Amino acid sequence: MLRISQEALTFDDVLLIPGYSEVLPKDVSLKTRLTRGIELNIPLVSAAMDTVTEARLAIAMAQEGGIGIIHKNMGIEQQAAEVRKVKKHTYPLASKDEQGRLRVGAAVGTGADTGERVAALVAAGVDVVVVDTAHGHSKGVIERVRWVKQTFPDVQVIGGNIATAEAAKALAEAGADAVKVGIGPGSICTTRIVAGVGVPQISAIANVAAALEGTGVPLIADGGIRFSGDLAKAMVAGAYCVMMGSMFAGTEEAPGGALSAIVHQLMGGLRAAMGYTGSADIQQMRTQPQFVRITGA
Amino acid sequence: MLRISQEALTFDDVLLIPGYSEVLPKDVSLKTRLTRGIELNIPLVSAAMDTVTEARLAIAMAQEGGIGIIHKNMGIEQQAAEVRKVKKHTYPLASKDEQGRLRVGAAVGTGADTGERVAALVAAGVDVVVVDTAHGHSKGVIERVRWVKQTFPDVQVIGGNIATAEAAKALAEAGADAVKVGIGPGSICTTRIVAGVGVPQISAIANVAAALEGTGVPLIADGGIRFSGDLAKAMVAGAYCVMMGSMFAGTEEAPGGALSAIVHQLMGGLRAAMGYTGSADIQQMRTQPQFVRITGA
Amino acid sequence: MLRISQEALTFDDVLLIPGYSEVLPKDVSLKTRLTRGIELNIPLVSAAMDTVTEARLAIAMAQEGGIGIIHKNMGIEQQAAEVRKVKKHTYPLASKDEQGRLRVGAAVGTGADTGERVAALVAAGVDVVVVDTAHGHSKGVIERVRWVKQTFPDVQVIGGNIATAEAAKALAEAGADAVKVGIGPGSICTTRIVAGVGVPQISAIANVAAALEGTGVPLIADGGIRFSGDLAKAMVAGAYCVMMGSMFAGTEEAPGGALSAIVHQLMGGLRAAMGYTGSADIQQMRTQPQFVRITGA
Amino acid sequence: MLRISQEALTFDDVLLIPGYSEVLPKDVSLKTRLTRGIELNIPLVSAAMDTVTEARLAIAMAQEGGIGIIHKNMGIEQQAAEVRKVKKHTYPLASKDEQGRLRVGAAVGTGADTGERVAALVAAGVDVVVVDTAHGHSKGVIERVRWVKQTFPDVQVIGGNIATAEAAKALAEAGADAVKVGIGPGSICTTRIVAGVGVPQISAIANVAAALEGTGVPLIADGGIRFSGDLAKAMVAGAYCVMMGSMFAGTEEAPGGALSAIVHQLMGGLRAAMGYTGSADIQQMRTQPQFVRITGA
Ligand SMILES: O=c1[nH]cnc2c1ncn2[C@@H]1O[C@H](COP(=O)(O)O)[C@@H](O)[C@H]1O
Ligand SMILES: O=c1[nH]cnc2c1ncn2[C@@H]1O[C@H](COP(=O)(O)O)[C@@H](O)[C@H]1O
Ligand SMILES: O=c1[nH]cnc2c1ncn2[C@@H]1O[C@H](COP(=O)(O)O)[C@@H](O)[C@H]1O
Ligand SMILES: O=c1[nH]cnc2c1ncn2[C@@H]1O[C@H](COP(=O)(O)O)[C@@H](O)[C@H]1O
Ligand SMILES: [Mg+2]
Ligand SMILES: [Mg+2]
Ligand SMILES: [Mg+2]
Ligand SMILES: [Mg+2]
Ligand SMILES: [Mg+2]
Ligand SMILES: [Mg+2]
Ligand SMILES: [Mg+2]
Ligand SMILES: [Mg+2]
Repeated sequence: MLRISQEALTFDDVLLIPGYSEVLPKDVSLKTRLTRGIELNIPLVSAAMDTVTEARLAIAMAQEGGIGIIHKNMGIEQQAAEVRKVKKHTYPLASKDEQGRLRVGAAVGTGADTGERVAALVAAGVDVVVVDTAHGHSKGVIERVRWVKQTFPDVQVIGGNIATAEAAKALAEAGADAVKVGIGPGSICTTRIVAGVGVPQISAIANVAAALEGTGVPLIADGGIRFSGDLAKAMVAGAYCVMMGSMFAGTEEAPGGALSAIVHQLMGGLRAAMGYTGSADIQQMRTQPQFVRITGA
Repeated sequence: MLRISQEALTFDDVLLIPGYSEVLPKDVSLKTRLTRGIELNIPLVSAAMDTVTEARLAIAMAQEGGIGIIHKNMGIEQQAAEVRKVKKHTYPLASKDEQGRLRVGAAVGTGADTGERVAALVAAGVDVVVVDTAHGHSKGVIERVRWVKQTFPDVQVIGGNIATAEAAKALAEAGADAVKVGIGPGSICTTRIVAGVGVPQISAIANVAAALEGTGVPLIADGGIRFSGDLAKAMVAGAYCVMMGSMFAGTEEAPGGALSAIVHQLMGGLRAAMGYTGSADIQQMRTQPQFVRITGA
Repeated sequence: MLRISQEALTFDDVLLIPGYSEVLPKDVSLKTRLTRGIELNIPLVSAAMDTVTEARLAIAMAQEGGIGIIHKNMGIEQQAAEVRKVKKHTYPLASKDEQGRLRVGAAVGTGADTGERVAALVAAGVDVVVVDTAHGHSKGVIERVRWVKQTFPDVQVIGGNIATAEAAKALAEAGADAVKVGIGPGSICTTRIVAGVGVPQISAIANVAAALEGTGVPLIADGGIRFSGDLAKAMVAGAYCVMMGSMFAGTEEAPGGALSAIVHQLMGGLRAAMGYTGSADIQQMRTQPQFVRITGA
Repeated sequence: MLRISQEALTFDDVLLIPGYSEVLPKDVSLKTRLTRGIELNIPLVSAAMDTVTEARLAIAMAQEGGIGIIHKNMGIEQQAAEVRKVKKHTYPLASKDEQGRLRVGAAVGTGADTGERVAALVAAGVDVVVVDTAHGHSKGVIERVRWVKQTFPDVQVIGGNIATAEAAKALAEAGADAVKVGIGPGSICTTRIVAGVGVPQISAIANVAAALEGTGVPLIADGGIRFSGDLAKAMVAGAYCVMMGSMFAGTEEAPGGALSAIVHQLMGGLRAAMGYTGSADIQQMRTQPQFVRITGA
């Protein structure tokens, strides 16, 4: 009578099966979407962590073809200033808005300052507001996502974090332009030890991807990626892109080597996986390849 | 032809799935029952171990809104004296009887001294007698539970330890006001190594909770809890409250830091779990949230 | 298309479920059978290993109520002499033949000396001949078992080692008075590493016990027992008794503390298990209690 | 909605079940095929690695009754010269062509030099060309296999590496005389860590063997074998022979003890497994014995 919904799988539970391939790793397309309205040339997002993303690293992420989410452990005036630095800043893949400015995102919470914070970020020219808490399937987050969409209809909004189909549907209904997936996997996050709560990330991604199929709402896989192999698996489970934190934290660009080298490795691995599965682009990678389930052995 | 009843799960086999939430962790209700007749403001009980509960720690447990079970590795006269110390002793959550005295429990076994021991404890004003052995699904325990209920009808009686539906039904039929669950999990208890006997505690709790549904008989989860996360899982599997031993053993109040700090952490974690699952009170937490099963990976 | 017969379980895969109990550990019966014709007061046999059983330890085993199998890494004349020492040697449980002599067994192989070896052992008064090789489901062993039964009908004969129902039936048909179970589990035996061959011992025991049900042919569980808990599980899976090697190897009685202390511990644990399962005797222990299957966690 | 094809098993997931046996290990036949046209007296192939197979070790492998595949991390002229050394070189089991010359194979890739490389190797008298890449289920490999078969019909050709039924069928259709199985298991190969790609080798072998049943196309198990036990399991899963790399790398014969000692051990273990399963020859070993699946425990 124990209420078990399903067996749920993490990265180490699965491997990608090779499939017939004609397109070499160097030739596949990595283009994807962050949100309904924002495209990325690589499926990489940097985390809204105070050890990872401020203006310097967000500029670098945008130049690489991804995007950075400025963390919110700072005052409103400073966070707006971080956004302005990016917006005012050869990188052929660079993520840019219609005015040719580098794209940037910024995190907000649900606390008392949120309305004022969102307004300041929008005024600073932020491309996307990320309503970002430990539990996105909540009145607080869902209300705030709807408020941002209704109040600032010209900005993109992301809600998270979630790990279920029901949560995905709730955020989509609130007007989210993308959802962020990950409850438990944050490299350690002591969510499992302290609250006993979590959903293994491969299942979490797949369940959200299935819920959002046909909606046009992207999903971002946030947490638990240690190697480029995990990144490839996240994509095949259905993620549109992956958010990384601690792997970027030691870099020259992160707050007190080069980020470019880590990005190159990560995308090298993803390209290798696409070659193995015969996936010519991200849409194929998300929808066609298969996994095998493996044992502890 | 190997006689396997089921696959049985322990704490590390499962995680709680987040659900829609509106009530913040700080605002949920932790009120529950220890027995048919005894309510607790927090779902915490201290173990009847000689390294854990004598009068000092039992007083502290009652003040925190839980209860202590005085251990029985002492003479009858001393155990009665321990009970009197608690009964004769701002704590707004304090567990108190109808006379405004702090509640306390006391353990007895099945040996020759039991009748005299029970009589002395009852005379000392004990709120609940815990008939407490390694194997509660036994003639000795079931007979003693019935005897206490028939002889001292105004005292509460707990029987344990058990790990099966059949055992739960047997104790309920004997007149138990609550049952205590745990064969194997006692942090090590060498029951598994020496006798090869045990039932993984999440399954044990769920099986007992199902057997007792609609009876009004609470069940206490005893053993194996290392982190607040385990406590949350125990509740969702169906426990009314949790008994802890070794985690309290190092405290200022335990027999030769403060117990309050550990209680605060444990309840903090439970509150976090209730927030994640959208459980506003313990009755909801016990009956509504779901688990995912996870692999070793 | 991989040819997998079943999932097979070892000791650590299972735990015994407690059942209603009235008979205390100190009061249960440990009496069992080694073979069709030989009874034992405890379900313990010492291994035919040159670090475990020569006359000294076999005498001690018989006195304890079990039996020793003299190893065969010695000349025929010495092995007969070892047997004579036991046969010619307060121990109320002692295993004795109809003449009041301590019982003893002796191992033989399938090599050229076997006929002469068996004849010498029988002449020396051996109670049971153990035809003992790494692979008992073989022409060599099955032929030798039939030969011993036809040539020396008044001696008991054991064949092994086996791990399948088919093998059990083959030895029973050859006239074996008991079969010995264990391919792989010998504490390390590098059978799994070198040949990739083995059957997890709990499944091996259960499969053999099912094959032999109603035949009157006992089965001996040989190998892999590290703790008294494993011994209890072996019995509930269907073993009539257990053979131990390395656990006895360090003892005062084994070839270059007391064996009695280890026997006392092992039987103490088995008694505890019988108490937990409510098994009053070995026949009940073999046939009534249930297991739960558990995870790595 | 996670796209999982199957649960897939590796060596440590399974054990061989003993079966009725009459043929001793020393008496079983180890004869098998490398390709449609090439027979081997033992089922052993050395890897095309620059730490494993050049002329010296390939000569030794052929003398032992197996074959070596000369690695391709060298110029065309040197690789042809390596082949000539073997072709121009008591060993009763020696692998020889119709002219009495030791057999040898050589690896090629898919790069620009392949046509010229293949021509030079064929002119040098190579017995088999191995079109050898990380992903054999690819346009590059399948095209090259067909080209070699159509251009040099008198040479044997192997394609690999693959891990699926579909891939096996594709190579067979291209004209491959054998396929090589292994994506992931190469002792570490960081294919799993970097690309997240792989198929546990026991399942990979069985799936390919099933696809090729009745075609006359052999399959070679390449990678992941640490012990002779793994070798036996690979055969029973359906491999015709096994390719080994790192285990040979430290030997006197490998590029900067004796290879013979390692071969003797490996075949000793395989012989032991055939004895346990009652397999008199390789065809029996491949098709008749069964596995049990085992747990982490
Ligand atoms: O201080 C924190 N608060 C909340 N979430 C965090 C914090 N640090 C890391 N995380 C989570 O963990 C993710 C990073 O995971 P990582 O790539 O494994 O380091 C973030 O994007 C967040 O979702
Ligand atoms: O000395 C003992 N005898 C019997 N049970 C014990 C003893 N010590 C601990 N336990 C059990 O283990 C539980 C404590 O588990 P813990 O919270 O993991 O330390 C107790 O409530 C008892 O059920
Ligand atoms: O040298 C040996 N040859 C064959 N079998 C052995 C040898 N040593 C131990 N065994 C096996 O392993 C069993 C002992 O297992 P143990 O109680 O785990 O030490 C023996 O009864 C034998 O079945
Ligand atoms: O440098 C390499 N490139 C490609 N494959 C390799 C390399 N080294 C080892 N392998 C693979 O790993 C196999 C050897 O596996 P091993 O017997 O476990 O050492 C080779 O036959 C190859 O399939
Ligand atoms: Mg900073
Ligand atoms: Mg700073
Ligand atoms: Mg004391
Ligand atoms: Mg004291
Ligand atoms: Mg000796
Ligand atoms: Mg000696
Ligand atoms: Mg070289
Ligand atoms: Mg060299």
